[PDB]
Amino acid sequence: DEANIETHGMVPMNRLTDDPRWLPAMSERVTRMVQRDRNHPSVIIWSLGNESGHGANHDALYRWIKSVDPSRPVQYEGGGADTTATDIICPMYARVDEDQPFPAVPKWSIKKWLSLPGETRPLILCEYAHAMGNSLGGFAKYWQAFRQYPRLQGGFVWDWVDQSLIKYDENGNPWSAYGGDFGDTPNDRQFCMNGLVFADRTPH
Amino acid sequence: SGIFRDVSLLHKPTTQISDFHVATRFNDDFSRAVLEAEVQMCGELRDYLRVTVSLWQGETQVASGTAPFGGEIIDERGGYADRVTLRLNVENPKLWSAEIPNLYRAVVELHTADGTLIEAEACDVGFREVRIENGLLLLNGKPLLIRGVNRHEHHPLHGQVMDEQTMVQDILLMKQNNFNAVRCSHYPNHPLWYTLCDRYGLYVVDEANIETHGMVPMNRLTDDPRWLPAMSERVTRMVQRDRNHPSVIIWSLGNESGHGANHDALYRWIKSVDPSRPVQYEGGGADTTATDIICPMYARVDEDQPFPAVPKWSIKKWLSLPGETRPLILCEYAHAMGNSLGGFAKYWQAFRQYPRLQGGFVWDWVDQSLIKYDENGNPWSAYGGDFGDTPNDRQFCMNGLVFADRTPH
Ligand code: NA
Ligand code: NA
Ligand code: NA
Ligand code: NA
Repeated sequence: DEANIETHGMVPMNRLTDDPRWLPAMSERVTRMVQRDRNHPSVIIWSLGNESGHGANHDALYRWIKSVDPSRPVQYEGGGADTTATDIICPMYARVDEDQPFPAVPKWSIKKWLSLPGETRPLILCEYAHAMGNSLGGFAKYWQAFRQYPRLQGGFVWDWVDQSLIKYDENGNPWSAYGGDFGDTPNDRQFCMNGLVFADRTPH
Repeated sequence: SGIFRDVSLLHKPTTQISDFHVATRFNDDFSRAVLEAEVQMCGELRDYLRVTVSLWQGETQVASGTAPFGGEIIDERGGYADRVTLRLNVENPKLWSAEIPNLYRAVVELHTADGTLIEAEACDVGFREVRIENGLLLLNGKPLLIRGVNRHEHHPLHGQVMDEQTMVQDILLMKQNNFNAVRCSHYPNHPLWYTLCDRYGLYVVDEANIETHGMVPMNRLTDDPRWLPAMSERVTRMVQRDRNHPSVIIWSLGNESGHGANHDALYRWIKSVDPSRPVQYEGGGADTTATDIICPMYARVDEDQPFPAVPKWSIKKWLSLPGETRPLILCEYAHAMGNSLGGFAKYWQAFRQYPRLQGGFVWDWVDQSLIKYDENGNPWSAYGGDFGDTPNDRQFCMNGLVFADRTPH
């Protein structure tokens, strides 16, 4: 269960989440979610949101949840996937064997990440195996590693269904549309279609 | 068998230096060190006796301390009237490593207040700190990458007798071939080897002479209290002899002797006595309570070998097993028997990629072949069974990176 907080277009990403003036607004996004959903057995883990860097607001909220509901781990991937605001190493698109050593927020190979000095948490990818189009190449490599390494406990494929929308041609027939097809600009074209199934649920 | 190492006579005074230990501790950035030397005497105590410990950098004395005998109070019955500890401050010390084997000379003088020397003892001192922190083996605060090899004391003509020439040849070839460490497989070596490793610069794993591989199960003796005494001497006497060598960075409890409670007791004895070096031991699964470093033999890079009780996990996976945090350095890997070393690059790639994979010791340096002569007087390389020995394990003794005569494979 994840809080409705994403500030991906900010520069740097944590501009708002490190800002106390934004603490109240963020706080309601997390607290009201917990108050509403805390009795559902299916929710096993709380998430602080997505792609909003790592800011002090996050640390505050992570502690708030730990305090009010000790029954579920709290995870958050911003700021490098392994910050003080996450009980689980939960990267997005980290590779099996290959490191992607970006400055500040590297994406280590998952096998290596578990054993960096001092690291002891479990690792479950919050997003992996980007299913956009003709994709999922190398999926088996992830599964082989999840099964061999105890602390590699899986992940969440990105993602279930294509975000295509139906439009009608001059003759009224339907067709699958994406970014920019409504006159929207700027837009990100087909990047909105990354699922394992088409928008009508037919499988890819 | 036989008298295979030197025999000497040593004449000491009745009032003498009977032991001395040199320790070097540092500040946070190694810019300052304290050299502490505990000195013990045998003989008649006299108020006029003194001990001076002097530290030299080449022909320059850099520090010194002098004191009468008489240790600090240690318990309800007092202190050691027959010991003294000297503490020397050393600024900006030149640090020892296998890359730059900087050494100083410590001279320990037993003398009188008024200047007469009774006797002196001495050692080369390498200022270096060995510690494990956060899961990494650090030397002077930096994590090591062990390019090691296991080396037995073997000569095709002389058997197990070692000589300076051969030892020097081996160190030169090792260094020339980018090795930076050696494991004394599997017993303390001839004394001179330590002095050469200190001076030429190689990291050394000093191993006690205990191997009980042939017992069933392997720890039958090492788990038995009745053998604790014999075992203990093998470890304690090694430490007593080699503790002041800077090249020695890690102590090992022996080899292929399973994991017995005797190991645990001895591990703790070393940790108490010499907190300056980690203790390792591979027996019983390579990651027991008797080892500070996970130190498997022949574990593979990516492939698991899930043997009951004593599995050999892929080294990458071993590191991250639930609750594991230790560094991993293979005590033996890359079995160099005949046409071998296939897959060697796979190891290196892993070691470079994973901080906690800090290298290993190849098995092994030199082929244990022996020279024989045919009807004509022409020599040839012999192996097990070639001396009428049986049962025997044939060519199992030739696993080196070099032939017995030091020619490379
Ligand atoms: Na797993
Ligand atoms: Na997308
Ligand atoms: Na490494
Ligand atoms: Na052998």
